[PDB]
Amino acid sequence: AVSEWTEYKTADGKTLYYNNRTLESTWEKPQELK
Repeated sequence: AVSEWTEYKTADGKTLYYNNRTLESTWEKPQELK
């Protein structure tokens, strides 16, 4: 969806936003992606 974070979701319970910022993986939803 967004160019920054990789939207990485599975019904297995995976909420991952991997982005090359620092390689900052946001498992808490950032304000930069809904």
